[PDB]
Amino acid sequence: AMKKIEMIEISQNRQNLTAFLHISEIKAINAKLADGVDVDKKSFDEICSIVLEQYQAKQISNKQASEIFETLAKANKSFKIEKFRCSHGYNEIYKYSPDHEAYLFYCKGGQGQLNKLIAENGRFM
Repeated sequence: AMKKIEMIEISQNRQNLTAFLHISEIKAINAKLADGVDVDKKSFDEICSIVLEQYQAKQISNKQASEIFETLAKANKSFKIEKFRCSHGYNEIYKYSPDHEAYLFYCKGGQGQLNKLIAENGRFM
């Protein structure tokens, strides 16, 4: 019983992996999918797309989609790098620097400034 917001977050915060699903997991997901769908030689983004579309139209159950997304979250542990981070106790916003592989102080502000920066520059690298 995972919410669709959590399914979408799993689909959005992880890198698009290929050949990341052991055949065990691909047949287990195929058993939990509609229309003969076969997840194999399919990317992480493609599988998440398939499952979310199959879930919006009530083709698969919430428990099934949630189990599939749990298997996907277990398989794909390659998270995207967030472009910004915010420390709410210090009211500071940091920006990831590829040239330092670290988060550097960027500006002052809280969640509102963070969301404005995300809308203007993107959430991920």
